[PDB]
Amino acid sequence: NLHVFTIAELRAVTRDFSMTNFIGEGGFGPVYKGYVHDKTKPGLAAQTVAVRLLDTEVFFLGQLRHPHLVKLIGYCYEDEHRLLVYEFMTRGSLEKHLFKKYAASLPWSTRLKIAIGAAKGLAFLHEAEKPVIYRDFKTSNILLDSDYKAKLSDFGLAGTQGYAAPEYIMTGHLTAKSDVYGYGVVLLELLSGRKAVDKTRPPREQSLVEWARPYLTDARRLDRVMDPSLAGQYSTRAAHKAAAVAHQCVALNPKSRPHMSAVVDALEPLL
Ligand SMILES: Nc1ncnc2c1ncn2[C@@H]1O[C@H](COP(=O)(O)OP(=O)(O)OP(=O)(O)O)[C@@H](O)[C@H]1O
Ligand SMILES: C[C@@H](O)CC[C@@H](C)O
Repeated sequence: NLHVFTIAELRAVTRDFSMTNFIGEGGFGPVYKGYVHDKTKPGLAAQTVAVRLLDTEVFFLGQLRHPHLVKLIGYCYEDEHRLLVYEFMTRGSLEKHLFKKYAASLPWSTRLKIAIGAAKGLAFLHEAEKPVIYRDFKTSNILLDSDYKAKLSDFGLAGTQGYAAPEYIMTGHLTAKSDVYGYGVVLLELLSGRKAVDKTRPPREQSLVEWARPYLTDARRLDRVMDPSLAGQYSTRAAHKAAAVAHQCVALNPKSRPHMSAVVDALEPLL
């Protein structure tokens, strides 16, 4: 289900790629904010979009449709340019909200909903006809809509930050379990409110994974890891189960890490 756009249409959509509509340029290329009006494409509702200038694969991407995957609306191939048109995620990436000092906009139930939605999207990608695996799955791959519903971005386009599973750093072999490790790191970020690696913290606290691991089996000392801004919003039972899910996902042994569908099944009851 993909619309084909010309560059002329995308100039209308992005106000000729105006400097004001540029929102950033990561590893996969620049992204511009835009708008499709009701008349822009037959059968396409008016909406805000994100246009990536990428730096037959698109037909497969168009099949990866799921409530927790950012929708690919269409594409444009012209004069050696390859552009992708996605639904615009109104609240942007999870790290903008989570790495705030307090992250008071993300109460416990919202963080659980984000964790569950991201797990559902990753399980869908891993269970696809051709398994879709990230090279660098991290917090910024989770984008948020106006309801803080989580949807995964940059799927199918493919360790200093701390999201790379240790065996992947050493070998570079892409496996679904490497994504599960990164998911576990993000879950620890959601539980703790802390970035995965923060060199300004004391040496033993720099790595969120290395520092939190001994505490994830200690229910009476789990409060040291939990975000202080969440105090009073969670039961110890729910916090310890979520911590145990994260603990399993960041297991040094990849065979210990769960399938993402099992992560969904373990986290959904906490809501
Ligand atoms: N569909 C979308 N809706 C809203 N914002 C988006 C969308 N896709 C990308 N963005 C935002 O556009 C900016 C550039 O995205 P990009 O993915 O290139 O950079 P990044 O995610 O910060 O870096 P990297 O992907 O290399 O880790 C980021 O702020 C990103 O969150
Ligand atoms: C703009 C009109 O010529 C249609 C463009 C196709 C490629 O969708």
